[PDB]
Amino acid sequence: STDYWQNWTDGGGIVNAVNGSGGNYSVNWSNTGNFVVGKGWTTGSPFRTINYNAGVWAPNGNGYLTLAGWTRSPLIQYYVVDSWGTYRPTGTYKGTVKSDGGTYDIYTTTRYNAPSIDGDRTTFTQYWSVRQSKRPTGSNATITFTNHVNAWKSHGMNLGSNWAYQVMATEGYQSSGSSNVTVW
Ligand SMILES: O[C@@H]1[C@@H](O)[C@H](O[C@@H]2CO[C@@H](O[C@@H]3CO[C@@H](O[C@@H]4CO[C@@H](O)[C@H](O)[C@H]4O)[C@H](O)[C@H]3O)[C@H](O)[C@H]2O)OC[C@H]1O
Ligand SMILES: O[C@@H]1[C@@H](O)[C@H](O[C@@H]2CO[C@@H](O)[C@H](O)[C@H]2O)OC[C@H]1O
Ligand SMILES: [Zn+2]
Repeated sequence: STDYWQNWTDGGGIVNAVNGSGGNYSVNWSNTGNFVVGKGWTTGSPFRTINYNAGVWAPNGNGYLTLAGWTRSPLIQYYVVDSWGTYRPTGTYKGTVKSDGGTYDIYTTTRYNAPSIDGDRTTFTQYWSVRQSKRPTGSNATITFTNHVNAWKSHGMNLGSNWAYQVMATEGYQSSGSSNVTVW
């Protein structure tokens, strides 16, 4: 089951995150900076199948409903974005991957002098799978993460050997909204 609660805010606006029972959490946010809230696992796995149900997905502005995680060796942040608000994240286009009923575009981005799990000022690459259209929410959904890892790997996108957290997240920037998600 899930063993990790992520609740990070850069301190802008309100992020009211509720660590609920089991794999359940909610977030109600207002006029935020950057934040990431979610439930999953202390130690991520390239093999894991993440199940979730987003009972509420109501961003007003930039929010992502996304698998979010990190590796070290090297330091990489990765995403599998299923839904969003006013902004679909993109970057350097690498290809596509089909998984769990949808097609995702694959992208890489680079962050400079940015907060990471290794410091408040670091340089790192982000790997993305971004669904081509918003995934319906409210039903039980799967993300077969092995499919994304294999697709990324085949496009020369190597994850680090040391796996950090891995969560089904609400991430926001400069936005308001409400979400309710259960992860298992
Ligand atoms: O205000 C309302 C919110 O409280 C509500 O919260 C949602 C409650 O429904 C959630 O979806 C549940 C999650 O659990 C699923 O069962 C799993 C089935 O697979 C098993 O292996 C696993 O052990 C079970 O836990 C269940 O089928 C599903 O209905 C949802 O995630 C919450 O966000 O949302 C609606 C608001 O109006
Ligand atoms: O690019 C942004 C990242 O810089 C941000 O990283 C967060 C840094 O603080 C850590 O405690 C968090 O766990 C980590 O997610 O993530 C959001 C992204 O937009
Ligand atoms: Zn490919």
